Amino acid sequence: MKKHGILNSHLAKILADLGHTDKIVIADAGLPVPDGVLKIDLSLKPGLPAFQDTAAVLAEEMAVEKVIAAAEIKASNQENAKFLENLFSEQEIEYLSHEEFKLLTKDAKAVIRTGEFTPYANCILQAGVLF
Amino acid sequence: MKKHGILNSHLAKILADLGHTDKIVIADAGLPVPDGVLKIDLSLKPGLPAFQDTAAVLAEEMAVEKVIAAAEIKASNQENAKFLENLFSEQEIEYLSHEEFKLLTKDAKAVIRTGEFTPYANCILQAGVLF
Amino acid sequence: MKKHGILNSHLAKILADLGHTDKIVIADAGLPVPDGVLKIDLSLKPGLPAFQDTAAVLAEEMAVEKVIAAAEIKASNQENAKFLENLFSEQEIEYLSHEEFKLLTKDAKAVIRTGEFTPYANCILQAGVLF
Amino acid sequence: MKKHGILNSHLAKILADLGHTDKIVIADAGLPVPDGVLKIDLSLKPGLPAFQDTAAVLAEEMAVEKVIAAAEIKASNQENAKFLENLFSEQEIEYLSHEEFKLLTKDAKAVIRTGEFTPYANCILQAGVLF
Amino acid sequence: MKKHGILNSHLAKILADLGHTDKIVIADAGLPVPDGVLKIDLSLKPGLPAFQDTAAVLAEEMAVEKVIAAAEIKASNQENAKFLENLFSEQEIEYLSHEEFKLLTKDAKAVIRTGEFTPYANCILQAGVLF
Amino acid sequence: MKKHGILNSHLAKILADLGHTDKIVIADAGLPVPDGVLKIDLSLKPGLPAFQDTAAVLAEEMAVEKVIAAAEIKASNQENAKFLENLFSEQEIEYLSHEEFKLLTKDAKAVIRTGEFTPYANCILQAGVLF
Amino acid sequence: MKKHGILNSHLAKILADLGHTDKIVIADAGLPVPDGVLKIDLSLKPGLPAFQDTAAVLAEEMAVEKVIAAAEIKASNQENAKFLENLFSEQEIEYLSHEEFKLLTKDAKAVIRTGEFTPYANCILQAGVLF
Amino acid sequence: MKKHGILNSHLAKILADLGHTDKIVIADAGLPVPDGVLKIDLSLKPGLPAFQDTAAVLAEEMAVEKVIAAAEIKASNQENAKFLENLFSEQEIEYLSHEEFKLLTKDAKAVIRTGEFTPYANCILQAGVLF
Amino acid sequence: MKKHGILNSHLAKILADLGHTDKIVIADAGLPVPDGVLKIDLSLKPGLPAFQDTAAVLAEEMAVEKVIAAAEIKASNQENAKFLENLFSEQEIEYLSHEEFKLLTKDAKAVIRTGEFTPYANCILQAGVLF
Amino acid sequence: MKKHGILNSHLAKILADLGHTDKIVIADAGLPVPDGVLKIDLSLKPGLPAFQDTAAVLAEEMAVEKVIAAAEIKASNQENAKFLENLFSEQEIEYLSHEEFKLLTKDAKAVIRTGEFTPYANCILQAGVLF
Ligand SMILES: [Cl-]
Ligand SMILES: [Cl-]
Ligand SMILES: [Cl-]
Ligand SMILES: [Cl-]
Repeated sequence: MKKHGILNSHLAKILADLGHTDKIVIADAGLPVPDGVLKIDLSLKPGLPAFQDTAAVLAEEMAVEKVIAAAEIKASNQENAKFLENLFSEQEIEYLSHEEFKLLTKDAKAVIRTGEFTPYANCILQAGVLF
Repeated sequence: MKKHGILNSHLAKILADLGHTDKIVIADAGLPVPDGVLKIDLSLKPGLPAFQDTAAVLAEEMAVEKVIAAAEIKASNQENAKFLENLFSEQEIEYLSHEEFKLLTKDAKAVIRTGEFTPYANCILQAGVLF
Repeated sequence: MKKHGILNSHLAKILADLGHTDKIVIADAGLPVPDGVLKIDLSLKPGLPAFQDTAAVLAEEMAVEKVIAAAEIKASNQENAKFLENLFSEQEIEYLSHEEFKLLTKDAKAVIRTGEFTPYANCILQAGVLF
Repeated sequence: MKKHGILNSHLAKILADLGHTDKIVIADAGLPVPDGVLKIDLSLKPGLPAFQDTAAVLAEEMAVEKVIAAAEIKASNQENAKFLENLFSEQEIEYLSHEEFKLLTKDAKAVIRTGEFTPYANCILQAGVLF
Repeated sequence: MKKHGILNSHLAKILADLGHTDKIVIADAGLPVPDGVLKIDLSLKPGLPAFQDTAAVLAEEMAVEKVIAAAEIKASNQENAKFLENLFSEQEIEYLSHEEFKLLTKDAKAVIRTGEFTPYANCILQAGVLF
Repeated sequence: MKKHGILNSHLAKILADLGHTDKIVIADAGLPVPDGVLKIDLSLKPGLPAFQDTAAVLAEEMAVEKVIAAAEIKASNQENAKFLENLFSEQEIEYLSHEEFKLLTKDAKAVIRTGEFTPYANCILQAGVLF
Repeated sequence: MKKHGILNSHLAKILADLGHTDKIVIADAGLPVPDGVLKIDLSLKPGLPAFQDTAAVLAEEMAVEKVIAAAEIKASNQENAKFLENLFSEQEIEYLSHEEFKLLTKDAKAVIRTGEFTPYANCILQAGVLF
Repeated sequence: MKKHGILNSHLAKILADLGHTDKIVIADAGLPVPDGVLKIDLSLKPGLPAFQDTAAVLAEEMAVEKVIAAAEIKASNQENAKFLENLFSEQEIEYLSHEEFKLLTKDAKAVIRTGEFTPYANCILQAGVLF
Repeated sequence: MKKHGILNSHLAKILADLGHTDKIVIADAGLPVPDGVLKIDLSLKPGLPAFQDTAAVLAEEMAVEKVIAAAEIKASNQENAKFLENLFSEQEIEYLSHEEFKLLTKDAKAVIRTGEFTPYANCILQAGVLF
Repeated sequence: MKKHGILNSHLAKILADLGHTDKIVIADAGLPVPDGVLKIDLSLKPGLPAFQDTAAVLAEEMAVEKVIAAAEIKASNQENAKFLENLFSEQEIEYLSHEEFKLLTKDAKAVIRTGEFTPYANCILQAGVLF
């Protein structure tokens, strides 16, 4: 077995190929995945795994220089909106309209689907660099 | 979005094709997956999702007529061994040596990998029939 | 076997992947399917299965937030046109010219071909969200 | 559109390649499909389309020289057994144990899944010759 | 064997998927086939099978609502030009410059190559509807 | 255009790869094609093209050192049987039971389906060498 | 073995599909092959086989109506330039800048790499018709 | 970028999938790789990278429970043979004839080719388990 | 074994297809690889193999006519910038903004990932000609 | 361009993967190529390129530890049999019946087809080691 790094085989493969500025998506259960974009579905049942738990894990295993989210998350979902803000306190957090956000997901390397059943609980983690 | 059934897209696809007697595997994080057998990895981190939580979900979404496990689970892991026994109280529960168990996984339609970090926490759910 | 959800394996796989706003088509025996769009043909013989029957099943298995049809259905196929309005009484129903409808079918995740042998018996079901 | 022949596009393609002795299967909603065998699922909901209805269409579009079924069809399905005897009057009708039957489906060009929710409602059509 | 419809397996599969307005091409031994368009070559030797014979069989197995040919066919190959006009008496027969005709063949679902060795003996058959 | 050799593009590709002792099959409209063997269908309609005509073309474009056919042809299809003897009068002609013949078609590089509608009108051409 | 036509199997396949106006490329050991264009490398060692020898074979096995080359060849490779004029004395010979020539190779069905080691020893053969 | 784990993307993907008892190979510049076994070549030039260096990295990133090598390493490559015994002091080390070793490499998930230019510098690392 | 040329099997294959002007990339451990561009990752651990070492090998096995790098390499990597100037004395060395540079890598035949953990340590080698 | 090694791109890729004991074949225009074995056809026309010339280039670019040929080559083609013996003076030259030789070609990594038109001018070159 692999000694270090993220436990998920599909996810490790994705992180393995990450280059500076590449993007991945952590999505709630309703986010549509653009055609051509790999979908790694971790959902077990409504609410599991949670948007937060998943974001925490990716944050611990990926060097993130920027986080992007839909402004709508601030309106209907303040919980996750503040979680994301605190988790990535030092990174760059930008809000776009959900529409623009979805457009940007076309460039993602993969969309990680969680069981999160709350509005606009989605974000784009943009890869930083180790040197 | 799909109104009913299991929440996981990969899993729904697998269940969708299940015929009477087809088999699927729910595995701990260390079970080797035979070549050719689809691997759907739900692991988030050590212990998550748990062997039990996953088995409960599959039991609620799949008609199971038989469960197979490695006898070794009774020795080092009584917790999950009793969970499986209670969960599938009415189904047929057979124990094989872990070796024989792994041989049988060659015929599985897929191996669902969980984050379970406990010995021999693996089982084969054999599809029943609705009529 | 799969306990809940739509019975058709091909269809279940399609619903499994539906994200908010994704679209699928239910078509009559003569609708052309754009290149690259998955075609799942349910037809048994002329008239079977019927547009109506298929539309009913999909409505029970998918959360539809909007329905789209060719305006030519109202004039050339009153029976099926009113059926739609009735079945999707709560959903937003939009009519486009048949030509524009077909253009839109290029974005569909799949086209479900029925045995319907009546003019313009086609519709696009746009996925809603469970939360 | 295609003028003559079976209406289903997937089935049409299967019949097109049939040579003397090639076999197809018509199955109830629970028959397991062997790996590598194309599955054309016509099912719409439990019971539809029916084993009998589907079997009739295929008899009308395919030159059958022999029909094979599981003996268990007589004990667990007396009706469907008579139907076959009647439908394929001039054809040889062989019965095997369900197990032998399933082993035989491995050679089939495809398995047509019906919505039949009746025990052992399966059969193999063995193509004859037109000259 | 297949009881009804066109005898050629490759052609059968093509006709089977035809939706209203889809197009196929019947070509002479010299027509270039656009990249990506399935080529079904029926030629045996110079002149066989003939453009006319092939065109007759397709007329008998496919519902044609429109026929397209290059105007140059009226200049050098009046025989085949007259044949085509009489074969599709009721249908719409449109002539385009050979150059424009070739551009249109890019939308075709397939190009059937015959053994015809006479100038511009090519045509596009656009599919109609059975209802 | 290609100046020399067989006209059929599909057939030219098959001959081009022919090595000493590679086998090819010319079949009637009913011979089953073993799985994995390329099927090049030249059939236009019942009887066209004819086994004889197809055989003549191949004989003139392929160096044949041996021909194999089913014994059943001598009595059930005396015409095409005489033909074979005459056409390949200088080659070694071997007859096997139709069953053995079919098993032997497993090793064929391709099966060329003709429109021939007479029983046992099949044969195998075994490639020779030009030096 | 194949009795007639070009000896190279890879080349025979390319010619077999040639339609009126399809293009082919004979290149020296340095010409870049555009992505997506099939590369058939005949090179054995520097200078072998020669552009001239390769051109002669293709000219005798392919009906050519036009030849295109880079103007740079007339001055940087007078020998092979004269050759071309002589070999294709009856065909239309057009010269383009080497850059335009390369852009034009994007549409080629294949690039045949020779061992030629002299600058601008490349050309495009445009297929003609046998009728 | 990926924060933890092995730096090589190809290797990380391989470790990602390791299940208890799965095997991978570290090979010298001359070991033959069985068909079907993924080859990840790290070689830069003769000697680089070295067997030892690669073995060290893999040992730090993979949980090895057993190591396998050719007995010919002891006699023909003392330096690398003792290196192994030292690095994997706690693991079970088994030696087989080189021929038997190679046979075993057929079961490997991949062969990591190094630039090692010394005799029999090859080994199989069998994955252990983290629990 | 291969007698001459670069030792890496993956690189050898890339160099083999190089035509005049084709480009390859040598990248540090953080350069993102565009979709569709083959990635040959040689990295072993941070720093190994080095950008310079890798660049030297490629210069010894590939005829480079031009080298392209990001201007940012001079400010964030004064050493590696001199190395390139020295190594490719007779070659044109063009500098672009890192952004333009990345856009250029989209046309590369492949990206060779080194273990270089130094800012902007990337370059594009543009193949020259041997005649 | 590639600076060193064999000129042929297809051949380069093959040599690049050669591991000790791997085998490739150099064949005359008549040797059949076993199914699944990559065929690299270098033939231009009868006799070119010659078996000898091709064999010389491969001897110069590949480390051969053994040569295999059919004994029939000594009977009909002594010229090429002597050439082979002198070319590989030091190496082991084993003769097998042509039939056995052909069986061995199934293990080959590739078959290089030359234009040689003389009997049994084929051989297997088994790879050696550079250390
Ligand atoms: Cl479902
Ligand atoms: Cl049909
Ligand atoms: Cl990792
Ligand atoms: Cl090389």
